[PDB]
Amino acid sequence: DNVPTFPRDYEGPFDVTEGQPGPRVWTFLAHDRDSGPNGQVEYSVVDGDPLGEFVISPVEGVLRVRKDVELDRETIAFYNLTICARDRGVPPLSSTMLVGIRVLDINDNDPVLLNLPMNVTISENSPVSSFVAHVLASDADSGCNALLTFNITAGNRERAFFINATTGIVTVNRPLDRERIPEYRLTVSVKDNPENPRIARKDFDLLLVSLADEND
Ligand SMILES: [Ca+2]
Ligand SMILES: [Ca+2]
Ligand SMILES: [Ca+2]
Ligand SMILES: [Ca+2]
Ligand SMILES: [Ca+2]
Ligand SMILES: [Ca+2]
Ligand SMILES: [K+]
Repeated sequence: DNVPTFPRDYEGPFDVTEGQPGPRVWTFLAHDRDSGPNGQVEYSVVDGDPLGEFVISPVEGVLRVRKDVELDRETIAFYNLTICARDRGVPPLSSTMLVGIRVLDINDNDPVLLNLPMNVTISENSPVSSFVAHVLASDADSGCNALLTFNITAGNRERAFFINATTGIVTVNRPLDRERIPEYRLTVSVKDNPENPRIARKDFDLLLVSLADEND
């Protein structure tokens, strides 16, 4: 009896995308040129799959995510599957290899504003470029799917404020007068920036800017 041997001890990474129902990954074969039962190789996933999401077809050697099962990067981002090939000799001989599965991200999580709504109070005489607020956000995705962009979508009368798209820092953009406009109800919007902007997700909320009185 000869042991069934795999070409490589590790093969990877194999890209599988989250949200994708039961996809094939790849075929994995052990070499074993014995006769009869000493060369009947059976395959199985023996470690690394704690939620039961994967299976290898016992004769063909095709690893897949199970039928009707979708992977999720936010619960598990990577898998190290131990594959076993065992013959039907006595004793049964066996070998194992490792398969790395990288779970590729989709944009399946909205950004969230962390510190809005907020009410800020500034001098009516605050000069252009003065600090108003620092808007903050998080996103559970990775890569471009969690890269966040800010902008003011409503209530920014006579272009009176500016927000840096990258940082989320709101500053004064024009001169202000309390006797013209005492209060600004700004709608600040944070969005992610996926490859395809048709699936971009957002969060909106109020930044209220109230001007304190001064001389004239
Ligand atoms: Ca064998
Ligand atoms: Ca997910
Ligand atoms: Ca996202
Ligand atoms: Ca995701
Ligand atoms: Ca004034
Ligand atoms: Ca005044
Ligand atoms: K929200």
